Amino acid sequence: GLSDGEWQQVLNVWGKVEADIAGHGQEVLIRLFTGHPETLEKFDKFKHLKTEAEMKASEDLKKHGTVVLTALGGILKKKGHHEAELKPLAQSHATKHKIPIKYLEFISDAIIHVLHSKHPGDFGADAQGAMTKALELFRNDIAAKYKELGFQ
Ligand code: HEM
Repeated sequence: GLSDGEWQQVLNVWGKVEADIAGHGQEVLIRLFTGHPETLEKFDKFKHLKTEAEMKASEDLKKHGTVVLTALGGILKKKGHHEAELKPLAQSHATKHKIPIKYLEFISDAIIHVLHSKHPGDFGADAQGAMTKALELFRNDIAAKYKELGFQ
C-alpha cells in the first residue's frame, strides 16, 4: 500500500527508465544473470551465454529486457490496481516458466542496483523507498497467486 506521494515518486523514477527502456532492461537482466547464475538456467534462449561480453552483445537479451520492463511499467502505472495485468504474469511464471518467488526478489533488488548505477546521485532516498515499496507490492501480489496455485 502506497500513498499518492509515493506513487508520484515511483512514476517520476520510471520516467528515467522510459527514456532508455532497452538499456535499462539489458542491464537489469545482466545484473540478475551475473549475480545469480542459476537464474540463467530458466531461460532456454539465454543459457548459451557464458560471458558477460556475450550477454552485452546479445540483441535478443536487450529485446527481452524491453518486454520485461514494458510489462512492469504497465503494472506500475496502475498504482496498485493491477489485478488484471498481474494475473497472467503470475500464472505464466508459476506454471510455465517455474520461477520461484526468490528470483522475483533477486530481480527487484537488481532494479534498485541498476537505477543507482545509471543515475548516481539522482536516485534519492525517498525515491528508493517508494520504488522498493512498489516492487514489494508487486512481489506480494504475485506471492498470493503462487500460494493459490501451490507453487514453490
Ligand atoms: C519484474 C519481473 C518480471 C516481469 C515483469 C516479467 C515479465 C515477463 C514477460 C512479459 C514475459 C513474456 C510473456 C510471458 O511468458 O508471460 C516473460 C517471460 C519469461 N520470464 Fe519473466 N518477468 C519477470 C521476472 C522473471 C524472472 C525473475 C525470471 C527468471 C529468473 C523470469 C523468467 C521468464 C522466462 C524464462 C520467460 C520466457 C522467456 C522466453 O523463452 O521467451 N521472469 N517475463
